[PDB]
Amino acid sequence: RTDAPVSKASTVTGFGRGTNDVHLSGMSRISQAVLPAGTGTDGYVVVDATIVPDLLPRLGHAARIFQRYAVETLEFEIQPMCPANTGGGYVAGFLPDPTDNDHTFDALQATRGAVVAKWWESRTVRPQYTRTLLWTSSGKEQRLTSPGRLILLCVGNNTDVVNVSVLCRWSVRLSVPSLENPEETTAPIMTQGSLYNDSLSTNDFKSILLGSTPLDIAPDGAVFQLDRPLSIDYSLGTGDVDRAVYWHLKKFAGNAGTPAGWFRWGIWDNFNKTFTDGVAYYSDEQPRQILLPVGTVCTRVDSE
Amino acid sequence: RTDAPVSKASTVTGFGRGTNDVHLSGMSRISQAVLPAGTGTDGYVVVDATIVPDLLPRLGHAARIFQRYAVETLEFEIQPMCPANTGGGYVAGFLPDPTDNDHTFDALQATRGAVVAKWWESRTVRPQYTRTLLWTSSGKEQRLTSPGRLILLCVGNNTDVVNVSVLCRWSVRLSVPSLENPEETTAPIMTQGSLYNDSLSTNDFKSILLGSTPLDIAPDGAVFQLDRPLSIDYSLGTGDVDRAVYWHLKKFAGNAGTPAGWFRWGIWDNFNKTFTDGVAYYSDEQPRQILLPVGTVCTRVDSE
Amino acid sequence: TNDVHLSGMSRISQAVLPAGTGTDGYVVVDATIVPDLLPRLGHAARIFQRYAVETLEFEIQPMCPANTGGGYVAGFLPDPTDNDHTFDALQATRGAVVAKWWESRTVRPQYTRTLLWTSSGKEQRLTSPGRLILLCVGNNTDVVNVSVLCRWSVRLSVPSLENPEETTAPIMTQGSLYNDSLSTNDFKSILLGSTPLDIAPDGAVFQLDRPLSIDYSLGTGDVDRAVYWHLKKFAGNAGTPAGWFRWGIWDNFNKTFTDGVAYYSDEQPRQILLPVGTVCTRVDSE
Amino acid sequence: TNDVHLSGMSRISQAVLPAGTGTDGYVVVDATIVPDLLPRLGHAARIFQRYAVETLEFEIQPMCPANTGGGYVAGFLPDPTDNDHTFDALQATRGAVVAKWWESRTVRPQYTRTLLWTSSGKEQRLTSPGRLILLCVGNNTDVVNVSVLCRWSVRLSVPSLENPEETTAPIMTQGSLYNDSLSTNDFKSILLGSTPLDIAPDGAVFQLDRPLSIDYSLGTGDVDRAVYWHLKKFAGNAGTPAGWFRWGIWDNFNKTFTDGVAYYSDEQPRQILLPVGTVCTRVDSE
Ligand SMILES: [Ca+2]
Ligand SMILES: [Ca+2]
Ligand SMILES: [Ca+2]
Ligand SMILES: [Ca+2]
Repeated sequence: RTDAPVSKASTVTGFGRGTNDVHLSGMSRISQAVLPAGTGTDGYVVVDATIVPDLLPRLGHAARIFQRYAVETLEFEIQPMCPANTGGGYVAGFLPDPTDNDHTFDALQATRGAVVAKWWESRTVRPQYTRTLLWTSSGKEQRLTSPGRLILLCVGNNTDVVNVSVLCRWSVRLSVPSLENPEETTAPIMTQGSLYNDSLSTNDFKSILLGSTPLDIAPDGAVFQLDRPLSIDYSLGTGDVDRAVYWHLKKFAGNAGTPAGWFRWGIWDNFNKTFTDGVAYYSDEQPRQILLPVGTVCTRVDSE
Repeated sequence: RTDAPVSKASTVTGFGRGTNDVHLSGMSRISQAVLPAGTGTDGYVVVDATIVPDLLPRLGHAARIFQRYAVETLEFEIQPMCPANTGGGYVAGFLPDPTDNDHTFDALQATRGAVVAKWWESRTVRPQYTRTLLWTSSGKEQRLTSPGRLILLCVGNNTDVVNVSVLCRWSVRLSVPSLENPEETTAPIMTQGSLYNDSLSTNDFKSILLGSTPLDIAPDGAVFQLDRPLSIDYSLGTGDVDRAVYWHLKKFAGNAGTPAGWFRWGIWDNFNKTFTDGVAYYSDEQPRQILLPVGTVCTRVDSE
Repeated sequence: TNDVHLSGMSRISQAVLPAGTGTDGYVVVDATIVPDLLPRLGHAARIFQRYAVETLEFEIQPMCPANTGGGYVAGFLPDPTDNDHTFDALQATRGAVVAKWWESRTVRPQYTRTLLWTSSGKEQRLTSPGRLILLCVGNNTDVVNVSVLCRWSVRLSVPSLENPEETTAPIMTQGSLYNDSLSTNDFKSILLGSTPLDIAPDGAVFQLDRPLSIDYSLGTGDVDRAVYWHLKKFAGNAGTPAGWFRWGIWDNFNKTFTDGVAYYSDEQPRQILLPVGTVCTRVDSE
Repeated sequence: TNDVHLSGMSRISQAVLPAGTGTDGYVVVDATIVPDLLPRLGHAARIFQRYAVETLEFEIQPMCPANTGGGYVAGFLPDPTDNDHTFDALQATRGAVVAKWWESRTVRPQYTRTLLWTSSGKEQRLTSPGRLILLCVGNNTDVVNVSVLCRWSVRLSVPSLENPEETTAPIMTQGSLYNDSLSTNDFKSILLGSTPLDIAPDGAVFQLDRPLSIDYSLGTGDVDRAVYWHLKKFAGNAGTPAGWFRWGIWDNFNKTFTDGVAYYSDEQPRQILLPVGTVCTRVDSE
């Protein structure tokens, strides 16, 4: 027998008490290449993979529920498929800084774990990694969301086709409970090539021009966004030179003739999840202009 | 000292040995309503939520890595916010069949756990559930992907605005290791209202017409797909009656005047992730036609 | 007891992937596991309605020269419903293996181990424990003639006589058929995106669970609409390895196909005819 | 030792959400936790560069009549970077609470507990342990004047003198500014989707990390382009509760704003001016 109050009180009991930790692990292919005989000149950077949960598929999904993750174990396997008579050499190693962009044989052998071997032999690279707790959501500083990157370079000239596959065996612990939308979980990518407005087409441009191993082998229909604005020289149609400012790109698949592919600029309307295309570039007697400089950061924004 | 073979052998060691089980749990709001005074007539089905990992947000993400899940514990809390002088009553209960569509007070009280209470009191519904292992990927039979659904009905007429919130406290074990794309993890939805071709507009139609509590409170820009084809009567433009066949819809948000909203038919191009709109419906002296019958299953296909 | 245990080793399937064809990802066998596919068990199943899997292993068995230098990934996906052939999906499964084309390997899956039906039905999670997919991981240098063997043991439960056209696995489309992809009388099998359909022999007949609408004309500038439920496979060759499908009428009594009406395209609006996830049972006898 | 421990209880913020305004989801306080926001700690932080959090709890404290019958959800999100105010996001955090508007509650978060900086910097995961968001869960019947209190203890490490305009939390845009949303001289604050900006007082000045391009004309039918880096908040009222922003020039020496050029729209192609994730620091003194 209790009295009738003005208002009863809340009985929302179990709240805010979600599962906290998960250890989780597996083995994931982190890249695959195929090199035709002539290609594979000394030093050709066959692979460069920045490690982030997202790259390890199974992990990538779990990481959308917690805010931190910390690496407990990593190894990579190299496992090219090729017969004994191939006379080329590779060198792999895990660079513990995810920002480091200089890929030389010399800079890998320097890394702990680094391996060197003729194409017909497999190899295991037991690297050195942070084992501290990084973040699952991408951020401004990369040093905090990734433990480093795995690169593999050619060492001689392959006599024949090389079918390399590079597997990463991982185990990791997810620390903090939270809900992270799949847009923010993507890894940022730095260009290593200047985009001139003399090197253009009316509505697109080459992906090899940007000089980035990820953006080169990036998939189709894939909407990106940039930190730096893109300057498009358009016209009213009186011979008039006007100026347009777009922030977003769209990847189109490449060719056997054009290894890397295209990139159509435009507008990524996020409220409605759609992608408009960008205005007709006005070819003109306009002074030469770098529209996007070396080091432009491109972060994937569309639904994954 | 080993000899040089024709081909060395594979050294892909740790493969196919991923993490297998995860227990995981939390508490999630499963719906929220607000009922203005007049609304809330006896029996008004205020809530009807089919339970699936996806509905429990944190869980929904983990479920994309395993193939089965099995429920270890469930309770729901009811927790309306309203002051003591509101004189209306509700009745909640968890229907252990996810297909059961008859929502009567009588059919809830029948369920184990079911509760009855005036709006100003909170309640906990400790239900009966399968505790067997269901599947995370949606399938043809629903009985196998969901343990049932939680419905809440009005019991009198609310004198005042009712702000109910319904929280589900869950704990579940994910059984089987695998990678499931977010398109297949969505829950299917059955319409409970016939769509006549007399009740139409040139390019859209009402969402209340379908008579489905989910499709009514479904979000904006949300592309669906159907099991049954949709028959659109179009024209060549000579007074000609031609026939068109579309499989896909698009949700547009609703009004204070139109509670539920619109639905624009069309084409969901999945290769490229885009949505074209459907042709101008030809209004004509055409015999009355049910385009989509009661019980049409609508499964969400766009990126989540 | 009334239950019958049966065990054996049997070839699930055999592909030849010729020289140079095939590239990372190329699905070289995609086999939905049901007793019909397992030869000796095939006949045992025709007798009872229900089977349950006791043991399952696949032994991969590829045949090529030692210098072949390609590669494959194999594994067993437990969801006969899951329709995702990517490497990533496979590498996620238990059992999964990777090797060079000259190396046999044994995949050791995990499977339902519960009581399933012999004859096909709506929900195919009760007809099958899963499916095995084997993919290319590189480009194969040589002709490889891969023969995937399955060692199996099972328990068969209630005696029955089973119609053999019913025992077969339903095949699902992976790609949409658009109206603007139809030729006058046929279309390319590859459009449907399905390896089992692409490799189904010449003259296979399939029933669809969704209507195939064919716009046609009398030749008066007048567009009319027809409906069809059956396809006939016309074999693929070097020029068109996927082959072709003609729509038409399957007569179930006489077991004969009659080709349907010609497609007439006349300024029609864009249309989806056969959405992805269209189900295609083999109805013709084998 | 050189390190200084300091503890107190302080009001993080105070909102009034008036009668009938506010609906499930409506963010009523979104406060990025940095020492400036915590009053007494505010001054302590101006002296050292580095602080570390020892204890943190927020006590919610809403004030209304007992018959108010709305509701709120509160919680503390550990990622100053994470920009997601939904209930689902909050309910996922540790500490999270729910109550009727007349009930105080105490959120008990989990936080970084590591060594952070006092002055703002590029990566704001080193300036803050996270942010607290409190949302509506129903429609509030009455005026509620919620005052959220924080009991805190901290360790301050290296002595320093700190510029107070630098100590402030950067605010991030949640919505894009489109060119076709500009008025001649201003635009509506609500377009940027940010509660802290929407409630920033009249006359607040903000610097952007991205250029605001303004197309203008001389009045000859000739379109020209200007660039601006500063905004001034013009206070919101009942008709436009979010208020408005004028672009222009902030003079950092004289601490004065000069309004910029008028926007001229003349058959321009669709453009994104300020994409979502544009960063907006408070530069004007307080
Ligand atoms: Ca985060
Ligand atoms: Ca599945
Ligand atoms: Ca049977
Ligand atoms: Ca400082």
